[PDB]
Amino acid sequence: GSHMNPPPPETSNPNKPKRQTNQLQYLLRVVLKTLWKHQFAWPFQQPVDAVKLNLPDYYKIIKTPMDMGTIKKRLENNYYWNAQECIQDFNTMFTNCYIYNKPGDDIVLMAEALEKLFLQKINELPTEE
Ligand SMILES: Nc1cc(I)ccn1
Ligand SMILES: Nc1cc(I)ccn1
Repeated sequence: GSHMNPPPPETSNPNKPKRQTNQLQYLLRVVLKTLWKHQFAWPFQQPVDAVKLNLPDYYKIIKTPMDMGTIKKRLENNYYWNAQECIQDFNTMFTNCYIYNKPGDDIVLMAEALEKLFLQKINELPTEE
């Protein structure tokens, strides 16, 4: 990709301790699966390419970028220790959208639809065993 986009968030690091939990399995098999296939997922399936979108200020404003493509890699490549780390990544993705964009912009309506599904699924996050 372009030198004018930042490196994507970390998805590989052997020094970071890893664990499978039943909650992380739910986040991959239920939460990410549900959001990824949504009609409104596509803007969120990869990092924001600020060059291609002609948003040169995007990474001046958004200093903690996150997207579902990164989360999918982190879940599939066992990057997390716990569910809270992954829930935080989803919440960062939504708040980036809401901070950068005007309320009622199409992408905001798209993010809000995904966030409503997300909340319903996370309220049913299973008890950790
Ligand atoms: N190509 C695109 C377009 C949007 I809006 C968001 C992400 N990627
Ligand atoms: N100078 C710039 C930077 C970006 I990122 C996109 C367009 N023009």
